[PDB]
Amino acid sequence: ADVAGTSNRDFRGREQRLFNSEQYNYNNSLNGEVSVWVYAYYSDGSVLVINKNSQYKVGISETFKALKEYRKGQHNDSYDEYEVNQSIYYPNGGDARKFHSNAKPRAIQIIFSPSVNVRTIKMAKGNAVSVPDEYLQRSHPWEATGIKYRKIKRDGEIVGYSHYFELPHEYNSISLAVSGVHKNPSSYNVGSAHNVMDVFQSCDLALRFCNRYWAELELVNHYISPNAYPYLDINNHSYGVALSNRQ
Amino acid sequence: ADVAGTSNRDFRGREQRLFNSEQYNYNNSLNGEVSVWVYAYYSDGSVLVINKNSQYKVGISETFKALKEYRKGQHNDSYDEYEVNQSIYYPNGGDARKFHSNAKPRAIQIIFSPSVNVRTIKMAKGNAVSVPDEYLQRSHPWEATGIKYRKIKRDGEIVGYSHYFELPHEYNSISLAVSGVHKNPSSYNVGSAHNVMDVFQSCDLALRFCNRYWAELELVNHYISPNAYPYLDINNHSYGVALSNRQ
Amino acid sequence: ETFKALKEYRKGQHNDSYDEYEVNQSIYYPNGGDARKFHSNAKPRAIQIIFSPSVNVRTIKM
Amino acid sequence: ADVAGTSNRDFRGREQRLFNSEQYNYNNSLNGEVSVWVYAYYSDGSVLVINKNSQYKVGISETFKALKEYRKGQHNDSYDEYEVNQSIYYPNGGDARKFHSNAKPRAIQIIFSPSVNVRTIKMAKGNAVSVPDEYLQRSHPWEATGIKYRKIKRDGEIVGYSHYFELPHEYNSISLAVSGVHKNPSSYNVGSAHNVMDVFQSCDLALRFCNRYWAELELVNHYISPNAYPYLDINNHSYGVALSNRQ
Ligand SMILES: Nc1nc2c(ncn2[C@@H]2O[C@H](COP(=O)(O)OP(=O)(O)OP(=O)(O)O)[C@@H](O)[C@H]2O)c(=O)[nH]1
Ligand SMILES: Nc1nc2c(ncn2[C@@H]2O[C@H](COP(=O)(O)OP(=O)(O)OP(=O)(O)O)[C@@H](O)[C@H]2O)c(=O)[nH]1
Ligand SMILES: Nc1nc2c(ncn2[C@@H]2O[C@H](COP(=O)(O)OP(=O)(O)OP(=O)(O)O)[C@@H](O)[C@H]2O)c(=O)[nH]1
Ligand SMILES: Nc1ncnc2c1ncn2[C@@H]1O[C@H](COP(=O)(O)OP(=O)(O)OP(=O)(O)O)[C@@H](O)[C@H]1O
Ligand SMILES: Nc1ncnc2c1ncn2[C@@H]1O[C@H](COP(=O)(O)OP(=O)(O)OP(=O)(O)O)[C@@H](O)[C@H]1O
Ligand SMILES: Nc1ncnc2c1ncn2[C@@H]1O[C@H](COP(=O)(O)OP(=O)(O)OP(=O)(O)O)[C@@H](O)[C@H]1O
Ligand SMILES: Nc1ccn([C@@H]2O[C@H](COP(=O)(O)OP(=O)(O)OP(=O)(O)O)[C@@H](O)[C@H]2O)c(=O)n1
Ligand SMILES: Nc1ccn([C@@H]2O[C@H](COP(=O)(O)OP(=O)(O)OP(=O)(O)O)[C@@H](O)[C@H]2O)c(=O)n1
Ligand SMILES: Nc1ccn([C@@H]2O[C@H](COP(=O)(O)OP(=O)(O)OP(=O)(O)O)[C@@H](O)[C@H]2O)c(=O)n1
Ligand SMILES: Nc1ccn([C@@H]2O[C@H](COP(=O)(O)OP(=O)(O)OP(=O)(O)O)[C@@H](O)[C@H]2O)c(=O)n1
Ligand SMILES: [Cl-]
Ligand SMILES: [Cl-]
Ligand SMILES: [Cl-]
Ligand SMILES: [Mg+2]
Ligand SMILES: [Mg+2]
Ligand SMILES: [Mg+2]
Ligand SMILES: [Mg+2]
Repeated sequence: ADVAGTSNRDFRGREQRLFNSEQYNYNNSLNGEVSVWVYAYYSDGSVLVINKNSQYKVGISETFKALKEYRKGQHNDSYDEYEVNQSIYYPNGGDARKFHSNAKPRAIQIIFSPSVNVRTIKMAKGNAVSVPDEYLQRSHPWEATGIKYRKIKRDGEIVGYSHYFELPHEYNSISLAVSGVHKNPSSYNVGSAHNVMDVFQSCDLALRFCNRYWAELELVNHYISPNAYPYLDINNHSYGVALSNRQ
Repeated sequence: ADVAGTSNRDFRGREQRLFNSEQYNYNNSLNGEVSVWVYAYYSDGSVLVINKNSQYKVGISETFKALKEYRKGQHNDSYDEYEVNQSIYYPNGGDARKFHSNAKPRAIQIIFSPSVNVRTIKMAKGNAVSVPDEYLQRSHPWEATGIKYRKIKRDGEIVGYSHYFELPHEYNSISLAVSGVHKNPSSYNVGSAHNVMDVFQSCDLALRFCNRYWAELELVNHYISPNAYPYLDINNHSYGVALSNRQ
Repeated sequence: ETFKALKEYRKGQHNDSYDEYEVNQSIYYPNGGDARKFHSNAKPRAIQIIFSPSVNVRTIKM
Repeated sequence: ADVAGTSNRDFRGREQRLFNSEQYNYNNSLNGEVSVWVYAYYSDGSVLVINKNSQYKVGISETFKALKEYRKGQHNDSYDEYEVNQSIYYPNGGDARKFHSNAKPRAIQIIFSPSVNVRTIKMAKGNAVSVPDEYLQRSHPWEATGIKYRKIKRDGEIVGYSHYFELPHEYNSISLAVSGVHKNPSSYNVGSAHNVMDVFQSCDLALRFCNRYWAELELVNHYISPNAYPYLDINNHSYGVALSNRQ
């Protein structure tokens, strides 16, 4: 046989490159996943991730309360935190024993898979009582925020998209939903009558994951990296695996 | 009057047969329910059922964590079980005090009502971090598993469909979503423009039920049987009520 | 060892100690107890008996 | 065939009688069990049974403390009861908050199986510090109490032997060991050199049982009766199953 790495008959090499390219491109086919992640960062360094993975479209929607830090199996000031919520829902509405709940997110990062079409991204960033823009009557139910998404790149390939906003002020008390649609460069509408029931089934088949990791280090090591997910850390370092035409 | 059970003028008998046939056939009309049940069996003999009942289509989606046994009002090693989850999400990722959580399901049974079309059944059986097939990039978001569904029969009538798989190995750690579409032998597409908003409303109107029963006996006696639901027990015994052309 | 002594006991952790009294009553006589579980996960799933190579196997009794 | 219950060819009847006679006589063979039960009766009506079943010989030995009522999974005044014990071991030796512990047995019944030889029965009924007769130096380590054992009879057959003594006074604070030897009408000594190691093995093979039942009713119903054990209740009623030459 020919010697490795020296000729056009390195079939092991050709197959390796195809294996990777096939994965990149499968993800972008209409048969592929589109995935969204919401990372809620807490002052103690821990991070709640909520991930949803589905065909065609995908999204996450959380209440103010659901985005607050919850330490499984530990004390959470659960009564005081009911009282905190009452004062967040209406000023001077509760009887809490703290000015600022350290369970409130300090920041949110939203990441989409590279199979999303960024122009389809929509965000409903509501107030603490789940209203998008001050009052329902004048609320558009979303903002199209794709222009703000940065490309997470590795080796020159787009491995994901990130929108990050800090919530560092006392008044940054939010509810949050986000949504993106899978790339579809074709003129086959996946929600036209021929395939619409499959999109309805995709709503039932969407897989959800949620967990609080103790530190960004741990998220990078045990959540992002093992699963070949895209990420951007606090030091603006990009994580992910470039696959297209790559060995 | 004619004597009962002796002539074609037993109207009480005719009405009884129609009453039953009407129910079988109503369920199969597009006005009818389609229902799915996920049974998660635990080593202590208890069983979590999640049921969803809706028009047109129906499905259930649960995280790894949500399928774990939770004993309401009793101790659940809640801190250790956070640690268990960390080691299930990534090997050697947690600091638990047990090798195997007895809260992990030992088996799953998926049952559909007889109004499902088995060829529409789709399952997303993911890993513990809610990925269908090892990595998102190469994951088809579902498998069409209808061929594996057994018919639950009573008196010769199909009263439901069952797919059962055990999770007896240490590595059987799953997330799970399943979906089926209601029978529609017509060429009226329920999700075409004339009726699509009704299917969107059906997503909001789907009724959910979940509860942990202490034993299969108790599930059969107090969940399955009172509600005329189909079931298949560990001894391969079929439960349900035959209705078509029956008194 | 008794039935009870072979059951799992987690030193320094919770063991459903009251419910497990009730489990034992139903194991000693069917329908004899008032437990909140069908199967106690504290029951052994298997037993291995090992002897040293200095045993005479023909003397083994169980 | 001959008609049942009318002739000497009722083989079903002959076999039934042999089946029963074989059990009575097997128990009395040297291959058979000898069994002892100690019942400790508490003021709340509950009863601790300790049973031991072995070949050749059998016995039970318990400390003062081990004979005290212990309610599994409930509160037992465990600290105060340490203090009670200190005052029982030496007068005015402890700092308890009660004059009389209701955990002290009110009575003891000792029962042997009908395979015991009553003349071999020996009892060490010690004081609270496990001394048989006031001081070790002058203590015989047992008393041969067989003469006091009453026969528990059913249908004229000896189904067991009972010695019962109440402990109704404040000073009845005891330690207790009892022992009996299996019938051996032969001149083959089971502890002579030919079989002595088998008796040593019988010491390891003796099976023990202990449990606190809530009432004498419950002991009769769920302990004594299901297992064909002999008993004598507070109303002097005999329980057991006659087997010799019986259908
Ligand atoms: N400035 C301000 N914003 C409020 C207040 N209450 C709610 N908000 C919301 O805060 C959102 C903007 O959040 P931020 O960007 O963290 O506040 P900012 O004033 O821009 O401060 P910087 O981002 O740090 O420059 C707006 O969309 C408002 O709807 C308030 O009392 N003052
Ligand atoms: N065999 C194996 N399967 C794994 C492992 N990790 C995850 N799995 C998943 O296990 C799934 C199959 O589960 P099982 O059917 O219970 O395993 P099995 O090897 O077929 O064992 P049996 O079903 O009892 O014959 C596969 O789809 C794998 O994706 C692993 O380390 N070994
Ligand atoms: N009488 C008496 N017996 C004691 C005392 N201390 C220990 N004992 C033991 O109590 C045992 C006898 O118990 P009982 O039969 O309940 O006492 P009793 O005086 O015979 O009273 P009755 O049996 O009700 O007639 C004796 O063997 C003594 O060793 C004590 O202070 N007085
Ligand atoms: N919508 C898209 N989805 C996936 N890949 C894309 C998309 N658009 C361009 N690419 C490819 O991704 C790689 C990077 O292109 P891109 O335009 O992001 O890089 P750039 O010009 O260096 O940076 P930027 O546009 O962010 O300033 C190229 O191979 C490009 O063909
Ligand atoms: N998709 C269906 N939905 C409901 N009923 C059906 C369907 N297909 C067939 N039936 C009816 O159900 C009854 C049983 O038919 P079926 O083919 O399941 O039984 P079978 O041939 O004895 O068993 P099997 O096909 O499982 O080997 C018949 O009345 C049949 O007409
Ligand atoms: N040591 C023994 N073991 C077993 N059975 C015996 C023993 N001695 C006698 N028996 C038998 O038990 C039955 C009852 O005999 P037993 O002498 O106990 O009754 P009794 O004379 O009516 O009453 P008691 O001797 O208690 O005043 C008879 O069949 C007798 O042969
Ligand atoms: N504004 C507040 C806050 C707390 N408490 C009291 O604080 C007690 C315990 O604190 P809690 O808020 O419940 O937190 P933890 O018990 O410490 O932690 P967790 O409840 O999450 O286990 C509660 O009984 C509650 O009555 C109160 O009276 N008023
Ligand atoms: N790997 C572990 C597991 C448990 N614990 C400690 O175990 C204590 C109590 O056990 P827990 O896991 O919380 O279970 P339970 O309290 O018995 O039951 P539950 O919390 O569900 O009421 C907790 O305070 C926790 O700190 C720990 O330190 N490390
Ligand atoms: N069949 C049962 C089982 C439990 N309980 C109640 O459950 C409470 C606490 O559960 P327990 O069985 O005692 O287990 P744990 O306290 O969680 O753990 P452990 O007692 O071993 O520390 C007890 O007070 C008991 O009264 C009950 O009433 N009936
Ligand atoms: N003579 C005594 C008796 C009891 N106590 C105190 O009583 C408290 C609780 O009573 P306890 O004797 O321990 O019984 P319970 O806790 O009610 O039941 P248990 O310990 O068996 O669970 C203990 O902390 C112990 O310090 C004491 O100081 N002095
Ligand atoms: Cl495609
Ligand atoms: Cl219809
Ligand atoms: Cl013999
Ligand atoms: Mg706890
Ligand atoms: Mg609290
Ligand atoms: Mg307890
Ligand atoms: Mg105590």
